[PDB]
Amino acid sequence: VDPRAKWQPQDNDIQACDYWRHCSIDGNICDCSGGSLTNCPPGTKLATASWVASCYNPTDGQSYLIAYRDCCGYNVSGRCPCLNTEGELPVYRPEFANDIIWCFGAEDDAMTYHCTISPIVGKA
Repeated sequence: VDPRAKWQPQDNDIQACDYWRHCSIDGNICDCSGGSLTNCPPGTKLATASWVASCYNPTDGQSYLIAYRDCCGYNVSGRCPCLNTEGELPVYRPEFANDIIWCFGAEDDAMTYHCTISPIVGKA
């Protein structure tokens, strides 16, 4: 609803695109395909790389630094797709660029995009 409106995080449903940690998610939530909010689904490869974002936790009024690591080596799940860009910068500032495939580091050289986790990597 109003794709152009200010972002408004919630903290009650991790499979929804307005869940507070997915502020900078691009792709699909791992929770919808066998993974978890922070673990990869069976069979996929955990990347070492990621893009970061600092997202507001409406519940505690704090901000944490989210490391969007991709689970790879699989075709896109197709379930629960999102594209949030809270503070996303251009490609020439990768640490904060979300169109890049952050699969670097996955075992076996997996570079195909399956889903993305939203683990907290630290405040603020």
